[PDB]
Amino acid sequence: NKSDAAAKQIKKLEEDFDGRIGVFAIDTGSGNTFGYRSDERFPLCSSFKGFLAAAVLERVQQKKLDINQKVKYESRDLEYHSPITTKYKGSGMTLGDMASAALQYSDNGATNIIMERFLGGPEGMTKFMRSIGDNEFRLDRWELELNTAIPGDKRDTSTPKAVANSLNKLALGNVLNAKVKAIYQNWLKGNTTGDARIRASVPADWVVGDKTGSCGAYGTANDYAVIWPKNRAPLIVSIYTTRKSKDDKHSDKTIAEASRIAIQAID
Ligand SMILES: *[B@@]1([O])OC2=C([C][C]1[N]C(=O)[C][C])[C]=[C][C]=C2C([O])=O
Repeated sequence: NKSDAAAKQIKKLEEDFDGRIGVFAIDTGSGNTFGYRSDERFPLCSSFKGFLAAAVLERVQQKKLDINQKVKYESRDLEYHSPITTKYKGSGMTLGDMASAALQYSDNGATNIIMERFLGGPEGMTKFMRSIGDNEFRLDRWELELNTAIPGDKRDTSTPKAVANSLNKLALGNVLNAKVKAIYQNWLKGNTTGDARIRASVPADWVVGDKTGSCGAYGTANDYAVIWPKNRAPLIVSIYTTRKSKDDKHSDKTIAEASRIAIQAID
């Protein structure tokens, strides 16, 4: 009933912006789910940075890494959109700070440094996801080549459902112990790039942790979030979009409205 209405609403949204909208949402209190194109492939863009952060914390918890160890990169040619790492280039940053910058500011320098030094590159990132039982995710390339988002290209893609299920496992499940999971949640809650996406779709007094992606091409953008409503079990929302042409720009408002629709479908 409410599921079918919601589907018609997304379908009309995606025709209105001349693109493709992928949705998966989970109410963890009731078990209700809503899906639209949830098994189709969408570019990850920066959204996998949220998982990269979790992988770091997994290593830290195993004591293979110290959250406080210094990461130096004084000679590096910092990638475009390294807002945080560019400021600390001279002094270095703790591992914890680098990982949270990758997440909360989508810092590309942080991303590539962490993947080259600690995660074993895209293949290692992919292995981490396989290890939690995510079979859809694949990371093939580095920043910034991974943001191309060419129609038909399966590199650097996942599906809305797998993204949602993965976030649930990492943010709410048992891959990270109690202490390290709490850090992960606070990193997600401090994301800075998501104000006009899922955050814009819920009451202001709900607590949200999210991670956005913006490929900068093919109108390709996304957002996934854990949402703690007041006095009630958490929700998980995964929103992915692509557009037909290279020069097409992404639509924050579309993402926010798809969010609104998904949330309605599962409440
Ligand atoms: B990304 O996907 O996320 C992000 C960036 C960097 C990444 N995209 C690019 O580097 C393309 C130029 C920059 C601003 C915002 C975002 C975001 O929404 O995550």
